[PDB]
Amino acid sequence: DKTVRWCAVSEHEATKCQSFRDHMKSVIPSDGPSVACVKKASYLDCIRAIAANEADAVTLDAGLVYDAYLAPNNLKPVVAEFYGSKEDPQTFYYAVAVVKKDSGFQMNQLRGKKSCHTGLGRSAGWNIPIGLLYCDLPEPRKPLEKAVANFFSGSCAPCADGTDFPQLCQLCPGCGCSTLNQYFGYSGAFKCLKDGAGDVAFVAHSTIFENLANKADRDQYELLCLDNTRKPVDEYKDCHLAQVPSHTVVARSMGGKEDLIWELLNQAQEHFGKDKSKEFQLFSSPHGKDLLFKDSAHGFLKVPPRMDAKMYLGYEYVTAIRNLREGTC
Ligand SMILES: [Fe+3]
Ligand SMILES: [K+]
Repeated sequence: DKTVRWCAVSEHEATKCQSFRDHMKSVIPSDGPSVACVKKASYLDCIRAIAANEADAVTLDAGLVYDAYLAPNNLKPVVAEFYGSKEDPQTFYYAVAVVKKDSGFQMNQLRGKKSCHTGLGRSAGWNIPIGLLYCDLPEPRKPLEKAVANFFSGSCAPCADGTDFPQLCQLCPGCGCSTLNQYFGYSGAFKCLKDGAGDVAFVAHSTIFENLANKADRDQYELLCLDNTRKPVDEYKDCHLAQVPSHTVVARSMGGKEDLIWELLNQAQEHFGKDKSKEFQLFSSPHGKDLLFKDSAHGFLKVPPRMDAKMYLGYEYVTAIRNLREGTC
């Protein structure tokens, strides 16, 4: 057949996935690619389902793309999101640390503060910030989740085990690993800061602009720069923690339908990409932000043939993840 089983994480994404399915059906000849929706409680279940031949595709943050490639799943990156514009595609985005203006603390004064993370293992929300703060964390630094919980005075790290690490869910009881948790992901980590639960939100450079439409409102927030200074949210290019690779669609290595997945997404971006349709949009939704794909994405780029997560992500980001897990001071 020609159906790509897409893995939607929870109700909000499932809704957008069904709309994705219906709209594609309304414009695609019965000759082209179709989309079926498989709903899961977490991205972890999506990875398992795909390896088990129960689903075919799911978009993951780069940190999770790395995790998906590890045994026994061994998933491969097949289609990447790109940002910026079609004219000059960016296969990366900036990891930033958003804070409220006048809160009186720098990067080197994060100990004792409250943190809002997009999710455990994610680029901007975990890998990058925790990697930079690693040696500041109290010993024993392993397990990492506990050292981080001990460092801050309460946090929200979605997908973390609230039984083993209670304080990592102090700002979002249960540490839900989906949009059901209002403090999950980019928009959720930011809401965690805006509502007053946290002192810092580890998100992407575009998150505040996507969740705060007014400039006067944004002026009440700032970014923590690596040199222990603060700068306006519009100056993320000169005040970020690191550049990280795009969120990417992964699939099985064997019988993964990578060709159909690309065919589906390439046709999907033409019909429902940025500014393409008044009926449906792949990169936004009335049901929420960053559902299925990031709202900041402008399109898709095909990953070279047979490329694995390690080669795709690049030695630098891979080394960043390995240093986090293995490294010391
Ligand atoms: Fe991300
Ligand atoms: K603590």
